Amino acid sequence: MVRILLINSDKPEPIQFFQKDKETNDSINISVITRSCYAPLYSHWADHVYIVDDVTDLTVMKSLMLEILKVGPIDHIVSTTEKSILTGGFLRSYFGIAGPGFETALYMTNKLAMKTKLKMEGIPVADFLCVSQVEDIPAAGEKLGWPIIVKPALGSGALNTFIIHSLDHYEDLYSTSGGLGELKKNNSLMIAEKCIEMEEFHCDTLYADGEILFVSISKYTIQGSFILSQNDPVYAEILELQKSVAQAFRITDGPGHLEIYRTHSGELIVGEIAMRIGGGGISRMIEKKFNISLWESSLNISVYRDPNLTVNPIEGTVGYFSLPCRNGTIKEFTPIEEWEKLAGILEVELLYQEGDVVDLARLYFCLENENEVQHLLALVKQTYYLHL
Amino acid sequence: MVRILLINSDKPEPIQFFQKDKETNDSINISVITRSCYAPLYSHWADHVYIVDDVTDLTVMKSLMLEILKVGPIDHIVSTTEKSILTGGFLRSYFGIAGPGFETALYMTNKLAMKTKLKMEGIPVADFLCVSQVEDIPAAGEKLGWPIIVKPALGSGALNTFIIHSLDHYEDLYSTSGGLGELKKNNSLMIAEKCIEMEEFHCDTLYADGEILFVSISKYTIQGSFILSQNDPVYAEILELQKSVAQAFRITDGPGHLEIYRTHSGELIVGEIAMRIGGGGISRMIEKKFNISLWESSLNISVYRDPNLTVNPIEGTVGYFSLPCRNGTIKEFTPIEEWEKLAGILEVELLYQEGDVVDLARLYFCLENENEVQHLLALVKQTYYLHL
Repeated sequence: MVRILLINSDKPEPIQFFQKDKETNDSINISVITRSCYAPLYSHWADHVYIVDDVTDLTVMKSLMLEILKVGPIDHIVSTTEKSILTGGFLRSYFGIAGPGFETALYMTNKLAMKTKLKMEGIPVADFLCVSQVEDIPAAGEKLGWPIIVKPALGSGALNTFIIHSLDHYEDLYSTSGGLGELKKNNSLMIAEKCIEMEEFHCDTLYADGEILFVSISKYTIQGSFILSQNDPVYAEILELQKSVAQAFRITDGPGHLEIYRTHSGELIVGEIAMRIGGGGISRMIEKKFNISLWESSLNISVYRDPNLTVNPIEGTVGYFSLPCRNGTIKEFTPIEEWEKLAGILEVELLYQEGDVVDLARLYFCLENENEVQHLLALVKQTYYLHL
Repeated sequence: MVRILLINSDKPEPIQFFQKDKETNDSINISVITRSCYAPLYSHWADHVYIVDDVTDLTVMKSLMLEILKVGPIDHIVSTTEKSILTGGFLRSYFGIAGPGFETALYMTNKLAMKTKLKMEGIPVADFLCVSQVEDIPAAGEKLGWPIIVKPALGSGALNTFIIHSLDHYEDLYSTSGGLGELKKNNSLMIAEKCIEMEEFHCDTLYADGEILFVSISKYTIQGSFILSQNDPVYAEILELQKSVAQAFRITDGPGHLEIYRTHSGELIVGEIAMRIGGGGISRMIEKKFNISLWESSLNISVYRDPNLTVNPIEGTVGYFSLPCRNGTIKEFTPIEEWEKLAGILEVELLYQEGDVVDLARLYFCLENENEVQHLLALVKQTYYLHL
């Protein structure tokens, strides 16, 4: 019997994969670790469902894992959420299960451990400070200069990232409730650096047995990005940087998302890496360009199966644009017909409909050259509107 | 300001080291994590003493470490106890502190992860089963043959180690109270192996920057050990086995204690390894033979100082014997003079005297050959007696 431990939230992709897998294979046993609000998503098909409110708590996870092992051993641990990456790596190493280990997972979660390893190896990285207190921000803000970026060392700073321009900006974020979000609680590690933004790139990879099965290098542009060519001058430089990070972090199997920055000097520094599949349109941008399924392939790797990576690339420069979505009662936005009129657009993906209480949509395109992209951005930027 | 986090119990060596270091250096800041019963050992000289009930609990240690960092950053973490090895490695990796990492420390604590890593590399290891329940013992006991050894996978399982000869031996350990120790709770991962009487050796090493500064290979036997010669036939293979284990576990800095078993076939298999200095007489046995201090040197390594381990070897085969100690009212034992009469003996170290409420003593010798040892061993049992 193949016992698989799945640590997922509400992401439908791994749910559909293992649900369809159980239907076609009697040997498949699915154990699920998820939140209480996600339990009905697994209750009717999964063999075992364990409810956990906080997956980050390694102590509770170890205790739970022991109880799970009593039912039977685990052959594979599948971590499809960001909060489960470090936990997944911890469980694999501690209980002798094949897959990405703790330290490898630690480098793709803890920015402090990530930046520390890269600086020791020779991989160029932006400076940083360890921040244990919001009261240490003025001290940190003066050491490298204002303004600053303050974000949690673990995970990504979704609603926990703040830009502080001055001391009196901080002291009023300190005074307002809650101007510093959950950071004021001082229960989590933080990292801080001066807001340095230039040209940004991102490299999305798929590893197996230490080798790259697939790699796509794109460039960020309302936001968006577009996939670069292998013949692009910067492609070779980013790819070798990907090689360096992979060797340093000992990457062997799984997905990867590495963000690269280019200084005005032209130096390439490493921003952040993750064991995730590219968020938003990135996953779907790749699927249109190469006609391969990142989810289907990576999940096959996670359970030690042969991934069906048959790369059939379409010609031209493929990318996507995302449209911001403000909270409230959606009254009217740009019609689908108005987008599809624009030449080069492949698909328009709405996330909301007319008359909803709340990206709003994603525009996937296919152009022949990169010059058009900055032109297309202007037209999209032009005809987009959201009234609520 | 050199901030050092010391995680120690009641071992006097690191206490004496950092207490004298603080007296001769005011820049030295000592933070201590220990149990409440060990607090007076640090309260009068250490800068900060933090009381902790369970050092193994990684979640509460992470939370505590954050509070410690608020006082100030940490330059070095010194873990001198067995329960602190994995915790220390976790804290170093998670908080970007130089020293032995999580996985490295995990391989010298978790026998399951140890045995798994060694098997993947090709390094010979005795067979084993994962035991999640004491009720799973009869299944494991029938699978490998009786008798078997059951001990916790984490730590060294002091007084949580049991020899089980039959199924009904298990059922009487199960029915009695205390007979199966703390294992009956089924709250910790356990390991199982056939109890096979074999020759065992132990290799004590000291690492720095991935290189061996010192290495000593000895042989186990009333207990004892004696240091082997570099020209000993088995010395080169055990040393080469040490290289393999170190490479697999990526050992860079700190002490090491590797136990090796030799089968009737003459095969050398890896028993156990630990990030520790050899227990009992081992440290002083080496100290008499090589005139080097494992404690003084390793502690210097832990705080990134140069140890000048200048080996001045005395001639002859040096070793020690330890004498068992029964609980009760000690009335009379073998006098020191009777020991000192025996030619070849270097020092007699008693731990108890006549009229105490409770190893009993350690006899360090210096002989020319291994044959002498078994002559001396015969002599010790002969002239040994303990009445209470």
